[PDB]
Amino acid sequence: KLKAPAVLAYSRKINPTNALMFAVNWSDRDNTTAVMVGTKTVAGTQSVRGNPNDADKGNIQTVNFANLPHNKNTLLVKYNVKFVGDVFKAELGGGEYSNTLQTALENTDFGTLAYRYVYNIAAGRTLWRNRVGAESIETVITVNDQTFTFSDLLVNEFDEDVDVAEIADMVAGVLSGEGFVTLKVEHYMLLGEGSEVFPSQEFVENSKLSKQLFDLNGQAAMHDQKIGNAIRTIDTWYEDATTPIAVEPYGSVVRNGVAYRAGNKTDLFTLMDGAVNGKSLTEEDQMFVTANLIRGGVFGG
Amino acid sequence: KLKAPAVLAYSRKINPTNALMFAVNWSDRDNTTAVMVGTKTVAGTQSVRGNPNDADKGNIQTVNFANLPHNKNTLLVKYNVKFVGDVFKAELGGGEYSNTLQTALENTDFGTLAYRYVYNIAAGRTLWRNRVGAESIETVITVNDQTFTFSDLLVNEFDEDVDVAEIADMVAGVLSGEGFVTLKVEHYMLLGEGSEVFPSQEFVENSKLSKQLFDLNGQAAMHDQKIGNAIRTIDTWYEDATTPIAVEPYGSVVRNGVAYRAGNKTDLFTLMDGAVNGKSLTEEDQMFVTANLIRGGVFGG
RNA sequence: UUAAAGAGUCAACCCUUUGCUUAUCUUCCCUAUUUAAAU
Repeated sequence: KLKAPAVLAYSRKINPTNALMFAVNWSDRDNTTAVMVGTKTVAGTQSVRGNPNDADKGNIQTVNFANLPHNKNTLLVKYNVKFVGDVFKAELGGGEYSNTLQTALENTDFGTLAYRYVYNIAAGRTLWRNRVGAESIETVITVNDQTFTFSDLLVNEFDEDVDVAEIADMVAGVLSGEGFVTLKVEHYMLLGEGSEVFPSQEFVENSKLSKQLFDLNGQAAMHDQKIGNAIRTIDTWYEDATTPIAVEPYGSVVRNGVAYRAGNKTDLFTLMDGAVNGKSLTEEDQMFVTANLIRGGVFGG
Repeated sequence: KLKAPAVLAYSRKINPTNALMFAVNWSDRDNTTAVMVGTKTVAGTQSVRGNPNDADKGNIQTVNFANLPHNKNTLLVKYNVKFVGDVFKAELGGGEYSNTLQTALENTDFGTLAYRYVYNIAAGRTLWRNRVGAESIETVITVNDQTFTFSDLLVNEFDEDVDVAEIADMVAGVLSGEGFVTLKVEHYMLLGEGSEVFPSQEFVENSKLSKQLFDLNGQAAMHDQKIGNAIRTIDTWYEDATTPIAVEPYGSVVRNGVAYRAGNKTDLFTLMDGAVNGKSLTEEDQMFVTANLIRGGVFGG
């Protein structure tokens, strides 16, 4: 039956870095200034479901903030992304299962996956809720001593483009067996003077602060996993629910509380076992299996 | 019964900026000068109720003051207000309850909420206790390269006006779903020569200073919560108590110690449960549910 | 209530010897977000 080995895992083939935020002007984007974090204390009422009696009591909280300087009206977010090859190479286990999985795969078209991966960056999906309130977002991508500038709208409903396709074919060739390529990504906004920026939060136990933000040497930054999550939001190949989601086994959104691709014969493990055991798959299923194999994880139990 | 989910929260759709104050002249409002704070020491008596034996002793305090310079006679306070649509969309949970609430809503008119939000800024209600002492108040409101000047009195008893409608119509157009609109607000006052100003305070524990003031780089300013709270004081929609209060689940004023809209079959959570379960609400109830929904917070448990 | 009765006392060298020891891959993966006037 060629069952999967008890220990089986894959590495991460898309490596992002921690994004850095700077405050620049629209016409003076050469000189950059860092953004501090700080800490403030606020007061408010107690509006909790189930306790009408204590609605007249106060509430004191300590939080962290992040905003642009009042003399600057442009936010610049810069980071680096690395795409590496050598896909279908298990790090733990695999002497027959991995080879059969590779033979069943690699007939798929990496062009669509590569185009969507680059489009998620160029259109401006990698940057989170900071998007709102901006009248102009400019994306600058540097690779192989060749710069590209994008002002593309319509973050959803991936459309056709000429500049994105040029990087797409470059990424597609690297994905199906090559060395590595790198992309330097910069995002420019037009939020305004004194506007609020939303860096990444983190899990913290009980302390003196109720909301503390992530920072490096006191400068507001964003986690690399958050940047990576927005890149792989290309799972459009299921029955309904447009505005797609990230590619994960049992493709689920914890924030919404729903779990698509449940136990109804559409699973990563079901398709993986089916691919090696005789019958092949369709194009969309191959697109999901390859995209989920580019992402890492442990596949065994 | 379609009970609320465990996690359910909505973001804030109105974004105020930290208002900054400058000292200018009545007919020379072109050039502006910053206002400092400094530190002073004061002396007085001890007035404590219930302790008459120690009323003959002194009292020394160290505080912060802020007054406009002796060469100016007017204060200009400026900020920005951003309105963002995409209401009736919960970022924390909600696939059926949120959708049912969205379906039950938009049967009423956003025009009243849009008119009131603009009128609160226009009348000068955003200006705090420092209103007194000035015989003339001016407001300059700028949006889409179109400036308007306001000198309207009677902040209470919302009346009809012509220029307010030309902004309220667009605000009603942004509230029921589209992108962002940013407005710039400036206020001119006539306190006089050497009059003391009243910037925002902070919550601080025991230290050498008994009362300090919020300032950015040595310049007195106001918290964004102070700016945003005065705008939403539109709740003229219950049994009594004219001169309304701000919208809040179990709307209470900790300053007065009384809790309006208490457990008397009029609660925001009760209206949310009732609207989705068959029988709808009245126009005023919808105008309160929507007003509380525009404001952020978490509703669940 | 097998009731009634009764001095165990004295004295002491445990000494001597010792090699524990050789080899080693912990790997893969990840959205913490949602607000509020200083008493």
